Amino acid sequence: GSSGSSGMALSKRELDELKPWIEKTVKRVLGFSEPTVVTAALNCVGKGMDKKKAADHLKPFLDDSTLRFVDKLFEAVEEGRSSRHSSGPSSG
Repeated sequence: GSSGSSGMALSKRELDELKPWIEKTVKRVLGFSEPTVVTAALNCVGKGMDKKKAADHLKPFLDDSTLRFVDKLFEAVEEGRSSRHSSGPSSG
């Protein structure tokens, strides 16, 4: 099935794929794209942060475009990544 919210955390490479996936989105969400936001996002998902927490981190970077944004971000992890780590259970 699926997992909850404990603290998955993505690796340098794992997020690397999101970098180009968030840099483009942030532009569609705001229409101009902000550099300070792209990072504030990569960190959130990378730190297993929660919509509640992440938002606060994207507040000063989006504020009006936080909840709406973070929403697509949290769902991006499964969008940009899609699949890769399944065959071989090893949580550490």
